[PDB]
Amino acid sequence: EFMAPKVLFIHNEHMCTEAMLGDAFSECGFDIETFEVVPPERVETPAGDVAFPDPTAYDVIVPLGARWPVYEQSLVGTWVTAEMDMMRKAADAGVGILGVCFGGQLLAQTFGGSVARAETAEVGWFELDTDDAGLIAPGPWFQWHFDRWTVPPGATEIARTSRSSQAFVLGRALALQFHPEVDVDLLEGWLADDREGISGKLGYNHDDLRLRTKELVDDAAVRVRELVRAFLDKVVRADPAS
Amino acid sequence: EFMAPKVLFIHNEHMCTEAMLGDAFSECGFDIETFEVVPPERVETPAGDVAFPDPTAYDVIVPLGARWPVYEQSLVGTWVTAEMDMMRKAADAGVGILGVCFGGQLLAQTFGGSVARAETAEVGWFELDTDDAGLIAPGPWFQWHFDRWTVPPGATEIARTSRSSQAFVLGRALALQFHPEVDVDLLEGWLADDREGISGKLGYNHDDLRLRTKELVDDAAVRVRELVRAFLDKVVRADPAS
Ligand SMILES: NC(=O)CC[C@H](N)C(=O)O
Ligand SMILES: NC(=O)CC[C@H](N)C(=O)O
Repeated sequence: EFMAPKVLFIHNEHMCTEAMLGDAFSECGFDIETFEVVPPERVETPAGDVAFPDPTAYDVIVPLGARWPVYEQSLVGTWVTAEMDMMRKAADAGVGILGVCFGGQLLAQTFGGSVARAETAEVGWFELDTDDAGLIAPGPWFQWHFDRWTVPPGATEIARTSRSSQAFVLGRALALQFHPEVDVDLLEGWLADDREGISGKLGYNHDDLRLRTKELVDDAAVRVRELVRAFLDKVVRADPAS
Repeated sequence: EFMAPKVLFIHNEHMCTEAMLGDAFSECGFDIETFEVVPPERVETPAGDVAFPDPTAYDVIVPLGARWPVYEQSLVGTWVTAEMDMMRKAADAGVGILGVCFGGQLLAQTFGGSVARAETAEVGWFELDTDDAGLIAPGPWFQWHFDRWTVPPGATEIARTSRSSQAFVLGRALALQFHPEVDVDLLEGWLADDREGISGKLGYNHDDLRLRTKELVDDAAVRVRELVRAFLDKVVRADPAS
């Protein structure tokens, strides 16, 4: 029996699912599993211990985004530290890791780079400056974040904007601050829950986010597939590191 | 047959000794002992097991500062974890604990928080924002750190700056990110070994650090004594916790 490679998507929050990264991994031949960290009934009370699965059952694991601060005392005090422990165990066993937004920030904290409120948020589609366009293209990429990470020791920063570090590699781990996975329906799920932003008072508006996303669909679908393929080609091939 | 209270100063690095904290505990009537973790010949190679003393022989134990990251894998895999075990044993036994800088971070890590590299290093004298001026005064207090902690679950943050958390209480333990102990002579030992920073190229210069320290000698001497007295009054009196 031939073993297809296996990826685990870690749903840190229930509205932040794998979307086009799922398609990308499926098209690279991966079987897909998912793990729910915070169920929908805990979206306003995320704190509480959670038992993560053994990462060595997978070739790649993917912690995805979420709305809470990765440095929240009661999250670090419960399931964030358990997730950090899972990432360390996976790194050490040579599993590949692709972290997105909150998940990239979690990787930074795991390996000793702190995360904090950013001086200037990024909400919308943005280009970035990259050192390796063959791995992290200039984009544009969709962003929705108010925290930024400090690149951890031993990591190499690959890409950035003026406002935030955007991608780093550490061994077979790649952390991303942007959402390469976002398509029209995933965005709509976020827009419908953005209570305080529907009025436009936070420097953006839903209509313009929706429209820019509509325009960039075909382009963004190609980029996420190239991103995943390059991640498999270049990062999972590195020696493991921590 | 009188039994004076006993305090153990844990010298994590040979240049970070108790200085004015020793004087303040002595004036509060304490007999003083010290324990060397990393001897001078290991300053560049700190990794390696160390057998720590029994904390229950003391009324207060005080882990002091050090230049290495408390999350360094080879230190966690040796004596940093043994120190964390000593702290947990102390806390459970009702021993008081005062952690300074590296020592305060070690407490954060012991009790389930996190420690990581900060965005903005804090080097010099700074005021802090406090919730209880009778425990942690605004200061100013001397800082020299590149890492910052997340407050461990169950602990209460007392003070902070915009850049980092500065003090928390957990049971009979008080963790500090700043150096209440530093005097002119202690600082001179640090400046003499600050090889990368003498040229002024790291955002500070030794001349201004020394001048500000000299100006504040008398006020700082009063503050560290008041801090120790309040620690004894309000933290050591607390119910033990971990
Ligand atoms: N797209 C989202 O809903 C994530 C946004 C959220 N503010 C974050 O931490 O990234
Ligand atoms: N606690 C400290 O950081 C003292 C100074 C610092 N260890 C140095 O590099 O000299």
